[PDB]
Amino acid sequence: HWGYGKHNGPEHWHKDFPIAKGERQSPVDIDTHTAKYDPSLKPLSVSYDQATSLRILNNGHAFNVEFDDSQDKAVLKGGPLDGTYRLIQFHFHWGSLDGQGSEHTVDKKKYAAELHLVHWNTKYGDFGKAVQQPDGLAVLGIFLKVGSAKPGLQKVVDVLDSIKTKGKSADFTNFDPRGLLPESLDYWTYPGSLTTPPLLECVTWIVLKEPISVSSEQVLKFRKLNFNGEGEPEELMVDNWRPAQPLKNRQIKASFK
Ligand SMILES: NS(=O)(=O)c1ccc2o/c(=N/O)[nH]c2c1
Ligand SMILES: NS(=O)(=O)c1ccc2o/c(=N\O)[nH]c2c1
Ligand SMILES: [Zn+2]
Repeated sequence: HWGYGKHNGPEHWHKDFPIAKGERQSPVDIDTHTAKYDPSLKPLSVSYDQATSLRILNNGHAFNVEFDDSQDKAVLKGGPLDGTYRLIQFHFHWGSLDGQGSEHTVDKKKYAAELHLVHWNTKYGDFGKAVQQPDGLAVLGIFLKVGSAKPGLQKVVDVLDSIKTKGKSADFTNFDPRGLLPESLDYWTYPGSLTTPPLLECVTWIVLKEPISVSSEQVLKFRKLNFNGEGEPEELMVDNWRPAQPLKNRQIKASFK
């Protein structure tokens, strides 16, 4: 149903998901001069050493690398967060051209892609309950710029041939998501939403200041994926990003000055 085309894209989503016009929608433009440094924000705690990746799935909108979230194996804590959030999956949003693709923007600048490491608050028991709560999710967002290759990403790139079309999945064990992080964990944070339907307003967004660099060949391989299923007309999976939404009554906070 919904997607990213002329006839089903972000400007249409509000007709089935009226919260698309809500008070805390994501993504947003991060105006760096307007964000407020909050010296009481704690450093992020990323504990991924016990992460257990399971599978990679083309869901028709992006690809998801899924993790075992039945125990506290890969968790995000600290920063603006209270409690413990478990990593359930990561995915990306990217463009058809290197000058677009990210969901968040920084002083209106678009990056080539954006990584979302999705975590849910363990006090709610399961991801489906968590998305119903204003503090249910924490998504760690990391920008990708085109330049040198990111070695930690290559294993992802290399399996994409096996999940070209919607509904395909492949075993994807022993992937270490720590290899996708930049050096610095300086971040901006604001309350927001899922950036795809159902657009639920359940996300504490934590967007890293420092982008990672990926090579032109790496992002080109993202762009060879397909939104369609096998045996349907080929539509390249590109430009699967929602544009920046109004900030409304929200202040973006920075962990760094
Ligand atoms: N984007 S949305 O509100 O879920 C949307 C927009 C246009 C649509 O056309 C449809 N017939 O296949 N479904 C649909 C959903
Ligand atoms: N793109 S996003 O805001 O990180 C995100 C994260 C988890 C999600 O689950 C979804 N369907 O149940 N959509 C979705 C978007
Ligand atoms: Zn996302």
